[PDB]
Amino acid sequence: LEYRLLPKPYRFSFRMRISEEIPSWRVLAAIPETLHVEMSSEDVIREGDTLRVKFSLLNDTPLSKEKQVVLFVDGNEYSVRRVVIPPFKKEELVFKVEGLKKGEHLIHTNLNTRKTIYVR
Amino acid sequence: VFSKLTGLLEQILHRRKKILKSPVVPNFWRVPTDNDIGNRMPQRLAIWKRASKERKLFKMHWKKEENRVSVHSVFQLPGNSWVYTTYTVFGNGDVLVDLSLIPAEDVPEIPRIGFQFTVPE
Amino acid sequence: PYEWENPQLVSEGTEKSHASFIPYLDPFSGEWEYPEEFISLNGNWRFLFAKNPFEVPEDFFSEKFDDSNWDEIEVPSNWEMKGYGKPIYTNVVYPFEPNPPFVPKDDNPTGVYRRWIEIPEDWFKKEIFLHFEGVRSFFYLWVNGKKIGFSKDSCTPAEFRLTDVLRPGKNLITVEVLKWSDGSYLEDQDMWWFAGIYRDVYLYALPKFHIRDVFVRTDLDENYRNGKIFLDVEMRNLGEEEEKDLEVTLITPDGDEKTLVKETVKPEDRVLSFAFDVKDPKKWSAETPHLYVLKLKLGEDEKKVNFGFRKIEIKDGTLLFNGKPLYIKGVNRHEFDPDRGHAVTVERMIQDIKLMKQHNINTVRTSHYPNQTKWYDLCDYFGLYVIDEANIESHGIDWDPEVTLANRWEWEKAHFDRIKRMVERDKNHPSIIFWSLGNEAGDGVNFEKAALWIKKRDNTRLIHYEGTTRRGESYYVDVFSLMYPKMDILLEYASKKREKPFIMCEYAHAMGNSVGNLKDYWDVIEKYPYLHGGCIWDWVDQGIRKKDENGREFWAYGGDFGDTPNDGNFCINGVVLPDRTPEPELYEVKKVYQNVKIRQVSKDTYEVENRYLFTNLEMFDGAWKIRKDGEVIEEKTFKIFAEPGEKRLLKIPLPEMDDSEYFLEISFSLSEDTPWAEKGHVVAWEQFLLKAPAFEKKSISDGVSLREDGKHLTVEAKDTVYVFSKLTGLLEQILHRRKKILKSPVVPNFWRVPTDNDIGNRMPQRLAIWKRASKERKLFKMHWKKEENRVSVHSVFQLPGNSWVYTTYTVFGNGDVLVDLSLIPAEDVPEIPRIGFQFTVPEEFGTVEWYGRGPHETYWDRKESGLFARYRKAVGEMMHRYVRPQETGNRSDVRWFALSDGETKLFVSGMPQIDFSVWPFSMEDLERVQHISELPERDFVTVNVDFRQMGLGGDDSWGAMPHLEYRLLPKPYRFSFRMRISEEIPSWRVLAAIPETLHVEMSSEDVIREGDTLRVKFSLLNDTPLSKEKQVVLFVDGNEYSVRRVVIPPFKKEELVFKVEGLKKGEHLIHTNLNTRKTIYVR
Amino acid sequence: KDTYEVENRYLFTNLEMFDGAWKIRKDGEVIEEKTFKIFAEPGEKRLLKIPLPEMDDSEYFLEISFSLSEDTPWAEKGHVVAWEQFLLKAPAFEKKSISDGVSLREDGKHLTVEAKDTVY
Amino acid sequence: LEYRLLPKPYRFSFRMRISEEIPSWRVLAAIPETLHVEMSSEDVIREGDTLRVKFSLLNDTPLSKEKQVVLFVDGNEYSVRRVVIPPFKKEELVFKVEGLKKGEHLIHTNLNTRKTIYVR
Ligand SMILES: [Mg+2]
Repeated sequence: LEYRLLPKPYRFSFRMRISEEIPSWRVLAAIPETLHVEMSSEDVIREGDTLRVKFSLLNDTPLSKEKQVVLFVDGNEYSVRRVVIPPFKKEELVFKVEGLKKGEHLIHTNLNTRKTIYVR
Repeated sequence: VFSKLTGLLEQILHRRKKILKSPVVPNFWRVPTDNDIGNRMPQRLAIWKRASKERKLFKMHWKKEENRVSVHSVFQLPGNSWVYTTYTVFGNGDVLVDLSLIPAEDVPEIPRIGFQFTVPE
Repeated sequence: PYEWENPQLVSEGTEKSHASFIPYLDPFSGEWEYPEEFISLNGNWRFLFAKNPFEVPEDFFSEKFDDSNWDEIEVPSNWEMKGYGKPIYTNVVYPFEPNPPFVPKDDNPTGVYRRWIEIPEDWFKKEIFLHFEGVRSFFYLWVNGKKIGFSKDSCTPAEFRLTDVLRPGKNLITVEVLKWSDGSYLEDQDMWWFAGIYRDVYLYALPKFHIRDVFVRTDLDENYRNGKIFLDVEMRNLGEEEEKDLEVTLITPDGDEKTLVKETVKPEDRVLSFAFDVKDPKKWSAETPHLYVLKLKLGEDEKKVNFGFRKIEIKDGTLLFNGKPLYIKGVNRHEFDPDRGHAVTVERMIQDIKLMKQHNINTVRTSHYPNQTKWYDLCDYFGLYVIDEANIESHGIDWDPEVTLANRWEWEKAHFDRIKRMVERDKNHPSIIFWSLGNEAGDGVNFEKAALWIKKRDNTRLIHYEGTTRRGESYYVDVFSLMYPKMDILLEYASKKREKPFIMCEYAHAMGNSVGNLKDYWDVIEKYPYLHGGCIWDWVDQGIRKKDENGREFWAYGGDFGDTPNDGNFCINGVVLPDRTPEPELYEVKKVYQNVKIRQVSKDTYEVENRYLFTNLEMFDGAWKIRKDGEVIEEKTFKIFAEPGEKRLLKIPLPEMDDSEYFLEISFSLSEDTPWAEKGHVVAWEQFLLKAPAFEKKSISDGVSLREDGKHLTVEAKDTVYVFSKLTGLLEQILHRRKKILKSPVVPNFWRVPTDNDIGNRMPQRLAIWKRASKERKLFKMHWKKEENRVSVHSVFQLPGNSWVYTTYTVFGNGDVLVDLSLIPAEDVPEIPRIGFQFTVPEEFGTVEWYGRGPHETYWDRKESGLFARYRKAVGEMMHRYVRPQETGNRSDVRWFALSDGETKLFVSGMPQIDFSVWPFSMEDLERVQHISELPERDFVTVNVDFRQMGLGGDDSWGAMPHLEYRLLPKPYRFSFRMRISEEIPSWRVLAAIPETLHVEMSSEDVIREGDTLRVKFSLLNDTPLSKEKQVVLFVDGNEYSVRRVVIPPFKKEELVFKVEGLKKGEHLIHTNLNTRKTIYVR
Repeated sequence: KDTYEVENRYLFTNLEMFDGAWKIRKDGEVIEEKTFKIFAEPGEKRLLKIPLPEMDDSEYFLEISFSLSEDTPWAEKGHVVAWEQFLLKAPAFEKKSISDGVSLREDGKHLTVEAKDTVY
Repeated sequence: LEYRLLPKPYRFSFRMRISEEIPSWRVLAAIPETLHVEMSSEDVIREGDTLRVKFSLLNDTPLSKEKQVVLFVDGNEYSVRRVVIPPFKKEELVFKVEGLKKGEHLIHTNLNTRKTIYVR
């Protein structure tokens, strides 16, 4: 198993130069490296219901990104998704949160996105 | 030199001198070993051989910046898998070459991921 | 081996495929142009017709041969339509034994054509070519006795260089034409089998050195502002030594001229490729068909091509046209005319396009072969999007991977040649947005390879083949296409991220009276992502004009030419009749395809949405109308500025309104003439109710008399006598001033004459019991009850399937009669086709008026195109002649209708509405006859008054049902209406007053033990003369606990039991919505 | 990146009353300013197309603002009533191989580290 | 909640330079950026039992790393941990896998560590 390419998203890059000498393999051209991100949900819900947290990830940069989107609730790691965004492409995700009791609850990621959610 | 009609990098001239003898093409296949023949790999993974030779160009665009130009080519493949290819050329004559591959929900395992091309002997 | 049995051999001696140059269409004048050096070969040819190839006279191709005694035939034509042989219609099965590549040698209709022609002397310093536009299905060519070669594909041209074998003065052209060939196995379309030289022929000459082919493409920038032009020119030398001058001149839509290229070129075979820039060009669309012109001249060789700047792409699954989301509002069209067959004229082609645009259609699919070059030109010029489709269909050969001709090596080069000869011929037309690989011809390597070739050749257009996408996703197409998918499928598609847009290449099968639930498709397409439209099946019924024994014309279908085997009327799938006469169902298309949407914010305030892609609403003349009880009382013009996408508000001042019923209509029409329609043509409209009416009820003080005898009850009121039968419990006769009004009794009626959709889903078998129950019935009981001002006559009737039906007639002093019907179906009966009465009046009654939807026939699932208004027609024009007679004529949502014999009026109002239809023949007549001609003469008119009739359906016509929400499921149903026989038309808003309350008793155990169950009994008596329909709600402690639906017929008690569960210790309030209350204790 | 949707949320004011301006900032300093007007009735949404320059490895940021065309009883011509900013392009980060050395001297109470003309 | 520092691990770095001129904020000194990893488990187990996958992560680099360690089973995302490794420090993790049936199974991570596991 541990030597087989199972059918999931995959990315891959390399640099090529055609020149009279051999350039330093450690040096590369600088490029931007950040994704644009938006989070969005129902700011509220009824005890028992389900919270739907939507995430848009835009990749304006010239390379394939491979990211692990982690959702935290009240500081504790609740869920994670693996994404592969190709260049000049947006990707949308939905997470489903279950079991929130009455009172306010902190929804945040590992992509600098945060939001207080009320439970009537 | 890129082709609008095949969305492939076709030719590289270096001081008016041809470096390619055939385009740079995504390549998913490998020549079956004795082990591969024994476990019917050529039958089971046939769709990846076809996807190494044929591909539809869905879309193709470019974007210039002061110091670089990006050439994107979106390609659907036998078995209905998508493959994205992005070339960035920089002022200093470097080219970055990226490939994403998004397989279709019902395709079997992949022999190989990578590019293939031919140069003079 | 014979050349006409060998699939690997596709032709011989034919020139390579190239773009169309002849005939040219001049966009500025709209006239057809030809080359100077040009000889037509249209007209009379000596013709010989044989049963097979081996019954042809020997040496028939030789000059010396004597043909003086031969028949003369006109070219172009299909020889079935001239007399020779018979036409054959088959759907899927081949008309010969299927064993590819073999065809019969005993039965294979053959046609030889001879013709002498005069070539001028000055032609031979030039190269001479003989051009067939289309032949079916195979032919050989001889010139001056010598064999030149042969060709196989029925719907792409054939071209032969002759310069060597053709002499000055008189030359002989001899053509043998076989009906069936190996080539036939890929031409198994659902259509007629014909044969013969059925498109033009002609000679032309070109210089030794000449332009062989031209490929012009266009790109647009990211803003869709500036353009580029990409020009391929291919030159061909045939013995020219001297250098020649090449000039390429652009001509704008305005008329301005620019030289792009002027250079000298040494004579050689080469392909020259140019790229030009063009600032702010005028972009081609179906709304705005702006054409440019390329003028090319090499020495004395001159050619012209029409192109338009326009870009088709997919962004994130979405289908864009010049940067805007595109919706394919499309139809499938067979090149077919009733008198000529496939040999269709330019005049008829112009008639078709204008009719399409006039009915808001924007796309045509050439089902299922390339058309005459002139079709695509006219789509360029008038403005229609085109799906061009190669001449490949092998339905009759199984699609199993081993069997299918798509996966056989020996059929490879055939598949390839048919696709390549379409692309190369049409590549320059801006109207063509999608290439289609074929139709119902399986899936395999043979289509895969040909597809990939297209995309490397032409990157500017999207590929489409349903054959592959029906088995799931397919890499080598750009568009996901299914035939007649159900809604669920569309909604499933839309539910997940998709890279490819969804298009229905065939949907809403229009066979007979059909095209149901159209709006319901488009409500889903416009709402959900990745759905971009489709093409209706189809445009024109393939009926052949024929004459019967008496000599009265009828439209002929399968098995009307002793042709066996045949698939009958399965070729009659149109929205127009063969002569282009619209079928009512076209008026629903127009309404659902319209490009303006109007929404009611408030009674006065309306929101207009502009759904065109490239047109401002400022181009259209706005009008609104108000109608009082159906007549106009106010009209006012207006203009509204709205860009593509925008919503704008429209304020309408309303008048003070009396107790009448008011309806607002808002329309848009053409400000000035266009090439396709006149000033005042309507392109969109929408209606809205402003105020419902106030209904009067009048206490009647006048009396009614009653006389019983053995076999008849007789009820006199004013000057109208009603006669009931004690023995058949039916209203038999109405005398009005001693004048008979009925020609047959008033009978309950549950049936309708089966449509093509109904036959397809076995309705006649499944629902047989309702047909029997329309003819037979037992009278169980029958009583009457007089009152001072009225008499009621009740008749209880059991029916086949064991269903009960109650009928109550109340006659009032003022000569009104109320007519009620309850129907209680039996626990194990299937769905009901129709609920309503039927009766016959004399034919004298020849003119009908009505306030409802009109003017044309509407049904439960096809009535959005019905405008509410008053209408007047003769009885003869209250039906529609369907090629196979069927259910027809229904009017929906009618307030009132009146029949008139001049003096006497038979008036019928609803309570508050009915559906009706009038015929000049019996239901039995209409079910019997299969052709329009056979519809008999009758001295009476059948009248149908109906609560409702089940939807038409037509999602397909081989199993699909009407949608659940247009089907009468077996539950209790009631229905009433008022009838009056008087010299004038009375006010439909006024009715006789009657009591309207039920008697009710509730009863239970005043107490019970915790855990037990409370049983609450309800008796409901109906003493009144009408059917009641009530919702009995049980409340406990103020909260809604349960509800029952009841239908009480007149003079009947109904008993109900409710079961209450879970009552805890203590007292509990039980009450209804019928003023019944009771405290219940729980020990 | 080049296309922006403006929404007018004034009850009784057309956006034609205001002077539009857009500015592009390279690593904080500006490099391109343009003025524009936009017709939009209360409620309306209108598109705004901004041609972008070719951009080097720097960090680019757009700013779109509306101001007063002429003086008002409560403020002077040019006063800014509304603005919004957007990231156009992230920057490319350089990493440089350092070849030069660093000395170190330990004593009882101190570690001393020398590099160029700075002691830590 | 979405503007509070809740008690979990956190890292944070910056560059400083004392010089006569202001240097380019985009240019930094290059450093190694990889972790050393080892994965280990019972090469097998009985149906019903619990597999215990151990992961060591050594940080020999001069900056604190923040990593999302993801465990895959048969190519599907099973579990994820968030770690913060300070410089010159090894961290140990244990994952518990439950509900492996009879037959061979592929355990792998997003750190280039794989292993076939058997289930008697
Ligand atoms: Mg029809």
